[PDB]
Amino acid sequence: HHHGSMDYKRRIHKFQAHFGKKGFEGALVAPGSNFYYLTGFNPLGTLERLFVLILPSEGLLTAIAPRLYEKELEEFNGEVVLWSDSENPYKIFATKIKETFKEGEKLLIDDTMPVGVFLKAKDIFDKYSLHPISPVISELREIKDKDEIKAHKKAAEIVDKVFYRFIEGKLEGKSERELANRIEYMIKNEFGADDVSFEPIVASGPNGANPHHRPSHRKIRKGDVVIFDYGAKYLGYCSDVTRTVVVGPPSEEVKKVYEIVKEAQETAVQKVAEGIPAEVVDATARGIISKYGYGEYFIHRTGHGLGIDVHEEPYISPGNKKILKDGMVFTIEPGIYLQGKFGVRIEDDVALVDKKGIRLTNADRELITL
Amino acid sequence: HHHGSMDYKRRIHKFQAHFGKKGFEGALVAPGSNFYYLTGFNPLGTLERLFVLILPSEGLLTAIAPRLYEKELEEFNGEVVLWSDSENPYKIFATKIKETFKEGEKLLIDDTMPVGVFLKAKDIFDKYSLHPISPVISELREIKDKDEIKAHKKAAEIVDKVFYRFIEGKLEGKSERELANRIEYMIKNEFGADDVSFEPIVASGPNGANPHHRPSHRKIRKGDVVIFDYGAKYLGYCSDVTRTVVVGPPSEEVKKVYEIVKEAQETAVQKVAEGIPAEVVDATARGIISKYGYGEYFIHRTGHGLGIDVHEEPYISPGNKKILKDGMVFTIEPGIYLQGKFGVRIEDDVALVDKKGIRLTNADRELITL
Repeated sequence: HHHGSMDYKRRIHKFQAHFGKKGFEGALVAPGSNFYYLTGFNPLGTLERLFVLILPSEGLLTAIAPRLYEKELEEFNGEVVLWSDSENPYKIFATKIKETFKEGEKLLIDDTMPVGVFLKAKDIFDKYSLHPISPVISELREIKDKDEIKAHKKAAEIVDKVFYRFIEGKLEGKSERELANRIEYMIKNEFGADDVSFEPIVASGPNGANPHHRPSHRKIRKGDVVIFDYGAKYLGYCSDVTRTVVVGPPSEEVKKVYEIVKEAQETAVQKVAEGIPAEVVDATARGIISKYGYGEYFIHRTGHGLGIDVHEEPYISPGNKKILKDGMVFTIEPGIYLQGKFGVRIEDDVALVDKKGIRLTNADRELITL
Repeated sequence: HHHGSMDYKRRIHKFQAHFGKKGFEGALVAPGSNFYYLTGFNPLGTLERLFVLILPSEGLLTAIAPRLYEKELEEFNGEVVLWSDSENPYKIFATKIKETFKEGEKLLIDDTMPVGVFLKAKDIFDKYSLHPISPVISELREIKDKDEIKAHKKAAEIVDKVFYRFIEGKLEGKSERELANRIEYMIKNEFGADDVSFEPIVASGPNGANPHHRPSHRKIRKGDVVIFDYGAKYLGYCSDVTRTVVVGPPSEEVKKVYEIVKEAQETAVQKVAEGIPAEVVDATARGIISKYGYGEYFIHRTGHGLGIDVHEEPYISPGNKKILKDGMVFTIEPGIYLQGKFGVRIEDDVALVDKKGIRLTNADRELITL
């Protein structure tokens, strides 16, 4: 059990034990993803306003924050140190550092801390050996607990329901922009839907050939293969689903390309188990697309991890030799992209639980005609 | 005339001349608002991926960017220096710095540059005297050119049209969350609407008493005073409109509170002229609310500047003695907030052009009953 929405204390300790083993005495966390990880909330718009968390080697956190964020920290299990605009926060921060960290020791610094804040606090930081937090904390975040996995599943359920309601309306004659905005709306009208993971991507026709396409003014017409890729956040955790359809009966190569991606995706997912290397899962979807002769058109990773961010560890990519372990959560999203013609991607979110890969997203993966 | 969508070259030069006078030899710009200012675009998701702009004292910009951002820089009038994942960008960055800046000279650093990038480049930065860019560049951004003022007006027009279509539907029985999401949608279905400035705020009933309220699950009912506050971006530039209504005939103190805010807002706007201090404009709306006895309930600045960000210079606040000048763009948004009862705010966007204050937003400012 734990008093927090999730178990933040168990993360703080795991983090402390972890950074302590690698030879660090403490960590400084700025608002962002790791702030969310350790506390469950994240403060917004702290431009050049000092909002920092000090994590000592033993004990709990201290927040030094602007007086204006008082209600956000009311129930914080730790030291809150408020500063008014008539005060110099960096004086307060120095005292805290000098009174906490020996001097000349190794500290971790949040990669997302603004340089602007770094500079004012140069007098303090000059005294220590500073290292990025990401190589340390990411080891923790890539292994999700049962509550996190439940947030992920919950975020995938919202996104599945959005798929079945969205394909029930008319898409013909409306634009990528308008459709993407219908999706956004629809996500935010599902119970439990925090917000979007990222702004919805709609790629129609030849536009679908570019993986990083941003939705344009192009109208959707009979003949288009139309890729939808969207996500939701649930308690801060992200889903990411891509499905691909057709307006009017599919023209023949469309059916073949699709079927190939369909087979590659579902077999890649089947490979997923504890103990197997990331690349071998990539090799599965890759081999299958290459075997049919399209290897030169599958132009990206099979997948990427999901979490508090949309892109995190682990990466299901050609090179990677990281063995997959229980708790890892990631996407399996192979695709085939034909310049000037069309594209097909199929994306599910997957979780490694009790040694085998579970599909968190489950929306119909067979080719629907519209 | 100018080749860019706006005049970026004239900003680079104004910036170079400005930072040069204050004794700096160059500036380093990370993706964000100032990047947009100087170039017209902004790259997204450059987590710990080095994407930096070097502005020397004379000449034009250099972009050092990830190979993956190639299309974004295709038409860049300057040096583009691409780096692959099989390359070390900080080696490339050192050479560029060593070959550009004398050493031991004063450089400007973007306040939004991540610390993570700062650290890898410590070998380089250790050699120079580093200062935040904001005190220098903000002097430029607070004075808008005619193209910028036109983006602002265009962003205010979209938001006015959203007001008249939104009050034509039923609000009763629907929640702050759902309404805020109807607004978001509606903004994005107007021609020219980039995106939102910020996510729409809907505050019904006693909820309206808190200025920084975030929309909740509370249903809107006959009897509520309902504040809507939303914005749009046009070519990257932001609007911000607040209007306030009532469901069913207003209950009497509601009419009085409103009328008072209505009078304060429009008179504050009338004060706006070149040559007058920011605080005196604040004193105008403040005095008027105090005169009727509500001074202790008007709990924030009259306004704040608008631009590429939603909050920038100038600030229409009690203390500020900055004289207002042509080109400044800002909000005039006084309010009265009654704990547990209700709130009323009226927000317009204003531009100082040819010595007098122009209202960019114009949606009906009188109390509508629903």
